[PDB]
Amino acid sequence: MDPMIIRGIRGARINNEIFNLGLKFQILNADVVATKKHVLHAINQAKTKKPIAKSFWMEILVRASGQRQIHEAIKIIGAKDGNVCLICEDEETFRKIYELIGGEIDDSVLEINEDKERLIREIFKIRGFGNVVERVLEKIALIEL
RNA sequence: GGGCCCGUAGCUCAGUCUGGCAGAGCGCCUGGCACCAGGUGGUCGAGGGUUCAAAUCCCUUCGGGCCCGCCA
Repeated sequence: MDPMIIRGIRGARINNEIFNLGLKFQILNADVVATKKHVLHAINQAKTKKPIAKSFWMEILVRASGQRQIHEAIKIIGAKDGNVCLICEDEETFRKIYELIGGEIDDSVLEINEDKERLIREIFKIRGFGNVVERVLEKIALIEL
């Protein structure tokens, strides 16, 4: 319907309130997202693949974690008081939550550096050589296995 | 993370509950006139345990498939 809007924001203090407002959005840990392609592929899996979660936006989070467990996904790639990736379909929705966490918007916060690569490879159990994001998508694609 | 089913002849699978000679159909070989008769079939996924006796029960494990919970 609406085009997905994805923008990372640097230095955000997360308030658990935002999850009790019934707003169509998803917020991730920017420091563990391979790139904008990571989130896009997760949304693709959420849109198409067989549901694991009772919500589409929750389905994004679990697909981003590369595994079925819902609570593990919240820990693996859930937003943690800092660099985050806000995901919306309504501009007003994005504006609302940003007012509740703050932080200068910086899409580079979703770009990957060597320290982020070590973190992602350790987190996503990426044991081996090969382009990090390529095998991040590969791990997400086979959640249905 | 939790729960369930399959694995047995070359193939499809019964048999497992309730331990008691390893079975059917299918094909395969032979002979006879597609059909008839004779013949042919086993690392029971693996290991270990229990037992006089295990495909069968217990533990463990490999391979294939299915379901579920977690919903900041």
